[PDB]
Amino acid sequence: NTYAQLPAVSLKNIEGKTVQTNKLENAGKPMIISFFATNCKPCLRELKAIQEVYADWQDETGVRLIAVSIDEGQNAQKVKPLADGNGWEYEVLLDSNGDFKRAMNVSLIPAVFIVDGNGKIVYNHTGYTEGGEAELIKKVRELVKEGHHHHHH
Repeated sequence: NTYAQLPAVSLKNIEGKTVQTNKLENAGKPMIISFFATNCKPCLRELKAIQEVYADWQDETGVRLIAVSIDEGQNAQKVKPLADGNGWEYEVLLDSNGDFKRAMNVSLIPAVFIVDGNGKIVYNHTGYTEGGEAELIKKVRELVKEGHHHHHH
């Protein structure tokens, strides 16, 4: 099991398939969910920074990024073209209900939810706004240290 400890909400992925967040699993690797609007660039401070060093992070913890649209499906139709145009190397989710943002509470974007390798929510940082990136990598390191080699101590 490696979900994201998400509420029972039905969302739409890039494939146009109805995926429930409660059952949302990557592949046994930790996940970072970035909550962002349907038209933002500098607001995606974490997403941009992580994107640049994304391979390094995958190299280590193998963490992936989940780009989720805090909008409705009709408006979120612009999220995926953003992903393609900008050059995002991760999964993108479109909220087709608009309740997912409410369920996780998006006080201020960007909102960061980090999921541990055990598929549980380990870190939350909503609306850090600049400088928060430091905390992103820091928690990543926490996961690395917890991942002991061939042992748990």
